[PDB]
Amino acid sequence: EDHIGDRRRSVRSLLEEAFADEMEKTSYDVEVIAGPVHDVFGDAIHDIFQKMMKRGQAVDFCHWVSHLIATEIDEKFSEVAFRDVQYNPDIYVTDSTTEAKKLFNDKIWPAIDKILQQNAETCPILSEKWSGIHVSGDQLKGQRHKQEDRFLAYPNGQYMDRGEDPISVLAVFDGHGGHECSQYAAGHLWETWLEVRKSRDPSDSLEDQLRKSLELLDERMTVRSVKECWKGGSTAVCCAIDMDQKLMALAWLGDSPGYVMSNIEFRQLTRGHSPSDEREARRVEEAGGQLFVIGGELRVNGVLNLTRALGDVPGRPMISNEPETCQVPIESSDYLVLLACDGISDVFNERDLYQLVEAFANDYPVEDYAELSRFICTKAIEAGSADNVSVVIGFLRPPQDVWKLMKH
Ligand SMILES: [Mg+2]
Ligand SMILES: [Mg+2]
Repeated sequence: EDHIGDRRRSVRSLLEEAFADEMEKTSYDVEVIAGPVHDVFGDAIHDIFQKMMKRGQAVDFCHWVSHLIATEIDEKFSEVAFRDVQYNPDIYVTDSTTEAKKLFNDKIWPAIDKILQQNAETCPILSEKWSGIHVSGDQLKGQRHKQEDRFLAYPNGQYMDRGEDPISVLAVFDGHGGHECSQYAAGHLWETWLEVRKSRDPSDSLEDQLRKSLELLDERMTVRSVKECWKGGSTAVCCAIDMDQKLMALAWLGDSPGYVMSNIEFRQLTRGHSPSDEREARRVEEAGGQLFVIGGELRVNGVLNLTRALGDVPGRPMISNEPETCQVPIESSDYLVLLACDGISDVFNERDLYQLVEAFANDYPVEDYAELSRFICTKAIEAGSADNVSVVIGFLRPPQDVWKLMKH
């Protein structure tokens, strides 16, 4: 109503588009290793999310609907309530999770099918209204064999667990040596974030809460990484935005950057954990590592061009898992936050990014704002980036304000 783009649309409208092929089959009368129990639900949500993004929906709807679908499957089809299992550091059960994972795959359409059979008059889910800041998120594989980046863009808790928490959380995770760590981070950050929010002391700043959620995420990831012998790791850059308090926190491990765009420029908020940074080099040396130039750049023990990461258990202590953080007041002249992987910053500097937003806002109408992140990814590949590329954007001021700002 007073909304723009897909935020104008009803749940039914969005589902019927996403599952148009399945509805058509119905109309034609067609009958259309093992992880731990404590990870099943979040694992399922991430798998559903990836499938929903392939069906062409906006990232925020994909987050919301993935939790809905997983919840519906868990309630209607699963013997075990995986959504109610709490992580316990001394418990790790793998009993029948293989069957469970298959269930969360097979029952996606059945879950949605049953919802679409109902009427909004007696089905509350169909009346959902969309809250929170506007976001944009997407990625491209680029000149790579696998997509090892993951990302999150939650306007607030409505899109995580369909609850009431008002804080937005955005993230990008750039995996190396596999996608297991970045996939895990994407599957479970919402869980550790909401756990921290629920248990927070009054003395915990937003910055502390965000840091704690990443510490807890790495703790859970570490257990599974060791049990399954994962070899790789992931960067993280995460942002929590509290619009009421006019505060934004960032936490990062590695070289995926975060920026704020004001009326005049993009400004980088993160400080890359690369061996060329004298501070990081000292941390590596103190941890017993060495820095060698192998190929064209400085690498820790000749392998990693990063000094901090999620996962990388085999690389500890030379590679640190300690997040760096900051907290920044949000001023009235701050327009958007943008998080990306290094695939973007390899080719674009701050001025390039500003000019890309400027170009998009002059070439496309505001109703297409959700496509801005994909635009930047596509432009990065055109500019010769040779990596996976991912971008998430949070609109601190509404898309209308950004378009007004940029209009020639
Ligand atoms: Mg990578
Ligand atoms: Mg990368």
